[PDB]
Amino acid sequence: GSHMKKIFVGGLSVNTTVEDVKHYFEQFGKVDDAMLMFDKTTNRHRGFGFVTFESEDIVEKVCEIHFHEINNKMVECKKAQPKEVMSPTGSARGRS
RNA sequence: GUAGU
Repeated sequence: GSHMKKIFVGGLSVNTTVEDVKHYFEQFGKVDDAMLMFDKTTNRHRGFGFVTFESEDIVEKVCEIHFHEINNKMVECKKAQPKEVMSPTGSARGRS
């Protein structure tokens, strides 16, 4: 459909872990899992990742806040787009 | 080191 039962999280500090994110988002409702975009060329993440949920009612609750705060830095939370947007027509953070 | 593994 139009969205996954998962959020995008962008602007993450280099100090912030996948477990920091997974334990943080649990304040709104139950978290299924989390992942950050790791690069083996440096062993750091690409400054963004994803968080999967128990319910899309939490995905909405979290996305309505839009700007969150982790390790004394701010992060942007958005609905995870359905991977078709990884095409060169949408990979520049685009929408249909 | 803000649009995927």
